[PDB]
Amino acid sequence: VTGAAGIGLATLAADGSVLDTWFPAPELTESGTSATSRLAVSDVPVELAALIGRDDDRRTETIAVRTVIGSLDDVAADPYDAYLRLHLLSHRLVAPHGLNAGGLFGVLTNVVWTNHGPCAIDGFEAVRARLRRRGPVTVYGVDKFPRMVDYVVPTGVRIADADRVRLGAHLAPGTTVMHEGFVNYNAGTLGASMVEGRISAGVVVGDGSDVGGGASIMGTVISIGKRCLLGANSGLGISLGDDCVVEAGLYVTAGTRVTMPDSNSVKARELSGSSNLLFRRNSVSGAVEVLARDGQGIAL
Amino acid sequence: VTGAAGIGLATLAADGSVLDTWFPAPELTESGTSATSRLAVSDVPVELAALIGRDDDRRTETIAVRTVIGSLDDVAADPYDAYLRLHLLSHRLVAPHGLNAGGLFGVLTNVVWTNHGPCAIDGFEAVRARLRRRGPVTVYGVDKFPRMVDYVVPTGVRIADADRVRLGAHLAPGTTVMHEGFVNYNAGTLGASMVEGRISAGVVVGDGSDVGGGASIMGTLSGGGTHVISIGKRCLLGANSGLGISLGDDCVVEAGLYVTAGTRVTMPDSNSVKARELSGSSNLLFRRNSVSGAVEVLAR
Amino acid sequence: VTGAAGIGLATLAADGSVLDTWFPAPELTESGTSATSRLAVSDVPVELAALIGRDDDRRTETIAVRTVIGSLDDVAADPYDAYLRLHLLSHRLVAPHGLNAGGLFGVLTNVVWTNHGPCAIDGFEAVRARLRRRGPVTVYGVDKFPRMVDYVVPTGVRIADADRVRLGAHLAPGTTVMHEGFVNYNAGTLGASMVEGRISAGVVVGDGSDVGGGASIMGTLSGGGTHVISIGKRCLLGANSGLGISLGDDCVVEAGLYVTAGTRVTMPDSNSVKARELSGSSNLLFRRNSVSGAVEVLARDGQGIA
Ligand SMILES: [Mg+2]
Ligand SMILES: [Mg+2]
Ligand SMILES: [Mg+2]
Ligand SMILES: [Mg+2]
Ligand code: NA
Ligand code: NA
Repeated sequence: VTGAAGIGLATLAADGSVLDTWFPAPELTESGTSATSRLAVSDVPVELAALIGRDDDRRTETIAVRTVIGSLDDVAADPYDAYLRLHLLSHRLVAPHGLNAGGLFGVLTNVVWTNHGPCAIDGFEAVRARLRRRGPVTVYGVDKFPRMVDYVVPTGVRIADADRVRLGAHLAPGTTVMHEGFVNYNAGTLGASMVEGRISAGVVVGDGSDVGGGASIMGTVISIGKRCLLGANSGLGISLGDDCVVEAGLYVTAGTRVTMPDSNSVKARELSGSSNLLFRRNSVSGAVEVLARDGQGIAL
Repeated sequence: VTGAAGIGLATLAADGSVLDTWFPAPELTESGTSATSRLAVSDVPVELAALIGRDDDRRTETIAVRTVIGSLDDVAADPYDAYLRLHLLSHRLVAPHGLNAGGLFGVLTNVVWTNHGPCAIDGFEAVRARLRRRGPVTVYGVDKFPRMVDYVVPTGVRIADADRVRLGAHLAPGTTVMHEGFVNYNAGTLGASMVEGRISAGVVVGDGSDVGGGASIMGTLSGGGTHVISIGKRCLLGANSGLGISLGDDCVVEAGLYVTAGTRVTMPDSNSVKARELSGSSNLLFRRNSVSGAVEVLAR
Repeated sequence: VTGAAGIGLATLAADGSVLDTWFPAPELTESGTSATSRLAVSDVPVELAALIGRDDDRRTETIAVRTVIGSLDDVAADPYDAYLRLHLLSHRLVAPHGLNAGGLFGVLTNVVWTNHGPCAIDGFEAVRARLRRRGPVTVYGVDKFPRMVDYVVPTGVRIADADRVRLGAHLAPGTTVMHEGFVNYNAGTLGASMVEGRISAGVVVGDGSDVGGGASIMGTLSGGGTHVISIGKRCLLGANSGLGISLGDDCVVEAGLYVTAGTRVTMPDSNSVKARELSGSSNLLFRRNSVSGAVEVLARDGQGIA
């Protein structure tokens, strides 16, 4: 049983709700006891001490806390713990599915993410009018999950449009997310990958696999092995092992009947996790087909 | 016989062109006489008084006005009128097609939307170099329509990436627009919907209907153009699917399938018909036979 | 035998590496000798003189340079040369392929683009904490290519979501990029186009051609990927379609259809050919028969194919 801990800079709403927490240096620890406590003065790091304060226009406060998770298998029991979990994944300290990422939607506050920092939904229109005295008020989004890069930039990674990567995404070194790529929380790449399509929550893509432009990986839990290629505008509703290809523009769902080299057919889920597969739609017959790659024959 | 009115904060370009207008509290009124006037000092609300001024770098001014629309049936006469219209839609005071939204392209100014506020295209490169003395100059878009959330955040809504929702989008409570979702002006949801695909101008989606990742509603080459389409209640569009006809309630389009008005679909009886002949019907499942390649429709 | 030159405002990282360079007024010149120099005080334009400095929080410096390319056929020599090239394209002084755009990835620095300006990856987490004393730190992206519009807004153009157009995109007058549109460097439009899908590096779209929402031009598995494709004039790609061969003029690809170079297509004579064999032809309509599921190509003008 592994725990985790982190000193964080939390922003709270006027009613005390946790809007976010930024943890500069999260870490894994021995299993222990779940709790968030307000840091005493002498325990606030100097770089965070200058950041603590109250924003009278937003009606928020920023405070320095320490959050401990006694066990990463427990569900998050509050926003601080949820944020810590998401930082652990994004710092690559834990791989997707290495901690319990359940219930986070239920636990996290819906936030107005602005060029002035996090704001509550409550009284936002009045807050917008106050903040406008400072200059333009830009809302980047309204949601429970903020932009990963606004908490951590992981190394060895490119992200062409960082609006498309949620905090809690795990991007292994050599990974590039292009504009059309999207990576959800508790999801991402284990190695080097070109990501130009959508990686759903819980989806993991193995080393050297690429997701083509506008490809869709369904939540379902689905994963892709190593060296797979999803063609642009393709779709995947089953897991793939290694060395699989889904053709450009083909949506393969779990219930899609696929014809095999022996002319027999099976639902695609019967092939889930298999290697060396190439999925295509025949351009003469319209039929979804599966071919064996590299003289490897097909395993159900 | 329904009009509208609003006190707004307008930004004018160096030549007088209306770049935008922010109306904190638009309202429906009895039918009246269309006009925009400058507020006298004593009529500018207090929260707005502090936001009036002139920006010498941008060569703009910000002014307090009152815009009255005599009849929501009339076409927008000027950009203030047009802005007031789009705010009514996004405030949900009016539903899509609840007011005349024609002709906005011709009325609206093309604007450079920046982290320093709206700017004219004319002389923009000189303006950029002046603003750079304040800090980085970031252009969010160049277009006639700005980002909804920069005017109003409607309640009961999530928007993962607020670049994707034009001012004028109507998003009923319970609606979530995900990253791949997009909602144009005079379009949106009437109830609780998960939007992860594209809602074109004029398109309305009924309560309970979900739009899968990357779905296209009424996109290019979906059909002969004339009438806008709409989705009813409890519909489901699969990821990367497409729709060029109206659906009633309880319809499904399978993932990956584009049903255009001119797509020939085969019915349970073996008889085929063009999809437009089914436009607006309920309880329909559209799918592509993974075996014969044919587009079929089934009852659900 | 054409060169180019420009006065630029360059931002350097703490270790001296070039993060970016903004050239307000690039220009084409006779062929010459490539070099970037630091401008002398008297040669700094008044507008840029105000913008030179050192940021202690980011540990960067902004300096005024002059960059010259001796020949546009030469590969970029360094990042200043690289940014000059991308400016010439986005200023429409050079159309795509009008200059050597090879090798940029290798020459360009990977940059954290923030609401406080370009930053190095190195020491970024300490930079963030420092910058947060000024207010929120927003990272727009971590990439070797920044956003076009943050260098030049070309006239006659609309761009609904400017995160989706890389510096180096060429967008001719009358072009609109919608939210789902995307334009890469050394790529874009030659005339008036509605762009609601994705234009890859090196892809050129002819006057009056429209790219439907979600359309994929030259995307992953669209073709053996050795040569770039282009679209001629008055072509139309349906929403959610894909294209992996070049089209001539007056071609249409139906909504939702992916035409790859290796797709077999049935012609009107009932013969069939790989789509690559039609590459560059005019007056074609590609569709998948909704009854038979076969990919088919028709002539669009009453006048055949073969
Ligand atoms: Mg590796
Ligand atoms: Mg997209
Ligand atoms: Mg953005
Ligand atoms: Mg011709
Ligand atoms: Na964006
Ligand atoms: Na033209």
